Formats: sequence, structure tokens, C-alpha cells
Amino acid sequence: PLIVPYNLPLPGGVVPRMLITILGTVKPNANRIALDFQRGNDVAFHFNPRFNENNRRVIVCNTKLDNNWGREERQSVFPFESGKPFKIQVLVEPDHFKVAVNDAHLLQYNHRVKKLNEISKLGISGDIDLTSASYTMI
Ligand SMILES: OC[C@H]1O[C@@H](SC[C@H](O)Cn2cc(-c3cccc(F)c3)nn2)[C@H](O)[C@@H](n2cc(-c3cccc(F)c3)nn2)[C@H]1O
Repeated sequence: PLIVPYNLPLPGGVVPRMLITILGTVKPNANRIALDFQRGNDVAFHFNPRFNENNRRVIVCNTKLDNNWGREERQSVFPFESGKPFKIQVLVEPDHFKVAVNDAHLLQYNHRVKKLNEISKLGISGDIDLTSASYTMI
């Protein structure tokens, strides 16, 4: 397994047709997971499954600019389960990140940070065993 938190460089940033794939297994009794597509200190796209927020499961997405979080986008469809292996696919499209989990479409997140070629790191954090993180062009 890879060391968590893990930093995957994205050389030259992201671009439409770039597909990022994360494989791992959620820990027992997991509380949270986060993917952070970063532009320097800014977080262009934070994808944050919460397993116990007031005894509810929710996916929170947001952007952090100049150290400030913006408006959250929340998805109640929650395809993760403690103890189970998962695949997250993030496909960069012209106007949004498109996310599928275990081959099922989950959500889209419109680009707030527009300099896609400057979003050149992916951080992976939280309560997982990380198997692999990689990218390819489709
Ligand atoms: O915005 C994203 C940030 O959120 C803050 S928590 C703010 C609360 O969500 C704000 N809020 C919303 C509502 C509300 C929404 C709708 C209806 C209504 F009635 C109320 N009430 N309060 C988190 O710390 C922040 N973070 C998470 C992590 C993090 C670090 C390592 C692993 C990991 F997995 C995760 N690092 N930093 C980020 O996830």
C-alpha cells in the first residue's frame, strides 16, 4: 500500500480527457476521506466523503481560495462502505470534474478554478488503505 496522506503530482496540471483513478479500501470504522486537487495552496476541487456527520453519510465538495472555503456542494448518494474496496475515477471535462465510484456516476463539480494547467497536485487523505493512484488520457 501507499503511504497516506499521498501526494500525486499532475505534471502540467489537468486538462480535459485526463482520467485520474484511485484504488483503495476504506478502513474499518472510517470517519472521512478527502481528495484535494490543488493549485499551489488553493484547492480547486475538494472531494470529501464524511461517514458520520451528525450520524449521516454525505459527500462534501468545495474549493479553497486564499485559505478560505467557498460554498459547499453536497451529495447524499454515498457509495462508500467501511471495510470495502473502492475505485474513484475523476474525469476532467471541459466544464467540470466528473466523478464515478465503482463504475457508477456519482457527481459533477463545475470548474471554479479556471487555470486547469496549474492544478498540478492531487492529495489523497483520510481513512483508507491506498492501493494505487494514477492517471491516463482517454
Ligand atoms: O467545506 C469543506 C470543508 O469543510 C470543513 S467542515 C465545515 C462544515 O462543513 C460547514 N458547514 C456546512 C453546513 C451546512 C450545509 C448544508 C445545510 C446546512 F443546514 C448546514 N454547516 N456547517 C472541513 O473541516 C474541511 N476539511 C476537511 C479536511 C480533511 C482533512 C483530512 C482528511 C479528510 F478526509 C478531510 N480538511 N479540511 C473541508 O471539508
